[PDB]
Amino acid sequence: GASKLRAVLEKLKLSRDDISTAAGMVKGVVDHLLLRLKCDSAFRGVGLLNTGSYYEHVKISAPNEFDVMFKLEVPRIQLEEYSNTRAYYFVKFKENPLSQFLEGEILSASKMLSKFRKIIKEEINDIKDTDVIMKRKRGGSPAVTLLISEKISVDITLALESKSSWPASTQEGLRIQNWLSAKVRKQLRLKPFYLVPKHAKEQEETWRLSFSHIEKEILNNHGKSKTCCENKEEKCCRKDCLKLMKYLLEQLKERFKDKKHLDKFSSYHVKTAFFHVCTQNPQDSQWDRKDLGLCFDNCVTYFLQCLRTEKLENYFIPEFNLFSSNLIDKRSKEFLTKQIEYERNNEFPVFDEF
Ligand SMILES: CCCc1cc(=O)n2nc(NCc3ccc(-c4ccccc4)cc3F)nc2[nH]1
Ligand SMILES: [Zn+2]
Repeated sequence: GASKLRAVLEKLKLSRDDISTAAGMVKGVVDHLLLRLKCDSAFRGVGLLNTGSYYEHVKISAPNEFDVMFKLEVPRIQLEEYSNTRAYYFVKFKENPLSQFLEGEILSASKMLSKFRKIIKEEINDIKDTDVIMKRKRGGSPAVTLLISEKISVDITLALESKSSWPASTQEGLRIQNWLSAKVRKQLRLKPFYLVPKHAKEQEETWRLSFSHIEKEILNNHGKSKTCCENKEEKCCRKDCLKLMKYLLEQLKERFKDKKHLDKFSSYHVKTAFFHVCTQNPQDSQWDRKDLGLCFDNCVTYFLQCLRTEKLENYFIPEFNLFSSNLIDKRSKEFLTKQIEYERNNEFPVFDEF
């Protein structure tokens, strides 16, 4: 069965790596906004999350849709946790450039994003070489969506950056000690964390934590051995299993994009289940590349068990249950259980389907 999966992976790589003018088109527009954004005192410190890497794709079944995050450092920062949600917070301070955005003691995501959209909206008309249209309609993150030419789309997200220790709700998260080491966990938790505009139970001016940089760093240094995937004897399939599970959710969502059943699920859920499995199976010997079909099945099985038991702890905030009844209702989880269980029983037709 691992042969059919490797074909799916090979076709995904082929569309990732093919020659495309799109990256320069996005980079051309993106570097314009960064220059213009910096002219404003409130956004003087804005910059790309991972500098050099604009080419981030949430959807791997659509290489035309891009996703860049603009970070903005906020020092002297102080957080208040909203409604015991463990993940949504108010931003308070201790002269700061974001003072035009306050409402009392609380930084207003509403006002900050409005100026953020305003600056971008003007700068993209000053680009008359290409027709760049700004998609509107409210939603905190992604703050804005641009359509460059036709069929090129960029989601721009603004994230606060804090160079302080992580919020107390992350104390028992990132449980990577027996997999990546306590030494690595110290190093990662020394890194900054980020805050993006988000509302629980989608209105309060709340921000949700984001550790995209931590996930990216782990994926590129991912074995218990330091030489994992550096030689022939130490080739693992951790990345392949994550790609296949992200692709499986996307394709099923496309299959039922006219329904509403999978609208509540996102890459967050499959990414979270995968990292839990890596914590369960910390040995490189449990992710051998020849065992790709068995390892992918184990990842699928864990996700189904999460669906049935309605328990998917956030990897960084263990008290946050992404599959709680309030967040996703039993009907949606039972539906996704039926589709995934069907797919596995028939060697996953959905990968071929779209
Ligand atoms: C490495 C594992 C995947 C991962 C990457 C990453 O970058 N992050 N960043 C946070 N931040 C905390 C957090 C984020 C989203 C939600 C959420 C999501 C949907 C609905 C409601 C709530 C809840 C939360 F507690 N979690 C993660 N997981
Ligand atoms: Zn590896």
